[PDB]
Amino acid sequence: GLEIMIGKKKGIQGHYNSCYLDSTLFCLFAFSSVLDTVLLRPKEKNDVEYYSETQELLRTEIVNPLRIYGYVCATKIMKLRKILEKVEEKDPEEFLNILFHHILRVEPLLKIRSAGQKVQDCYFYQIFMEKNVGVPTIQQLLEWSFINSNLKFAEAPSCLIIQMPRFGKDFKLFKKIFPSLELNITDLLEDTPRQCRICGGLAMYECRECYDDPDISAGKIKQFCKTCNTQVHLHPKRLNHKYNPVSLQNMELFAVLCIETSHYVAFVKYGKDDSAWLFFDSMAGFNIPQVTPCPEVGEYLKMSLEDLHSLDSRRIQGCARRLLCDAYMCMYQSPTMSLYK
Ligand SMILES: [Zn+2]
Ligand SMILES: [Zn+2]
Repeated sequence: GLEIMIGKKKGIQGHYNSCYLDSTLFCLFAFSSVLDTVLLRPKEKNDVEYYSETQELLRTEIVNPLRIYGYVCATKIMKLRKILEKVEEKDPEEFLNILFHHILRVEPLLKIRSAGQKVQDCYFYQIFMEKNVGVPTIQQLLEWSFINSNLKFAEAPSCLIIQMPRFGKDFKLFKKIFPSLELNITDLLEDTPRQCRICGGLAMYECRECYDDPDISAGKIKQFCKTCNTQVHLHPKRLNHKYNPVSLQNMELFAVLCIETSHYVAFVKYGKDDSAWLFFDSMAGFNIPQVTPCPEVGEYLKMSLEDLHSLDSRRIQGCARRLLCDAYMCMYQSPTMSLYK
């Protein structure tokens, strides 16, 4: 399978300032059908004059080739670059927005709302930290962000792209973060059977005021069925908690867009095996791309959080370090979405 994708002269070909495409495009289509529908979608009366060209190009000269040979000409990456300008310090974000939102007119992959407010569409989510006591997990982090900002997914995403926290005055500074091999969003989705914490029933009530209570499943979001809700709030301390009704399916990590100095690289996943990892260096008169195997980013990946905390990030592999310490985006999807059945 991935035999035609691995080695030198493999992947998307780099050209000067191309990496912010090479990488993200490699991510979104290397081994993943998540967006293949944007590829097939017929044009409709309200599309743009270069909708079609940008579809043929992307599918025909870029995605089809990369999938079938494992290589792509930086010349085709350049044909797209041109188009972009018609509509157009470039970033993966700016890139998605323009191609998907502006040209191709893809339904926003993320549907989000806070507290009976207007529903917010978007193509990726930016998670934010705030001072906390170990090495973080995307689970934790995603959850704390949805809490602090008071949000839920209206419908579940098939594609979830998560921007990592940038700590520079505005950006350009990262931490040591754990990219959860899987993502559980049940308790973050709207109309979905949530499990009452105590008995393991069907939760009818979530309460924010409870998150800060260490004595009931510390750190977990707090939700209880009707019966377990009544007890919890007959405790003198919780008499006032303004709990509310919760209204009346796991995502897999398939790609870690990373950032080094000014240069983006990509980790993609090529099989459910823990070790099933490939590194892809874009610029690895012309550059030579390299999709190299990456079983190392797995041995470290089965190491306890506060271990990853004690270990010196500098003293670790030339793969792992990057994915752990330099993660830029992490993408997730329905486990039904790899390019292998
Ligand atoms: Zn409460
Ligand atoms: Zn209960």
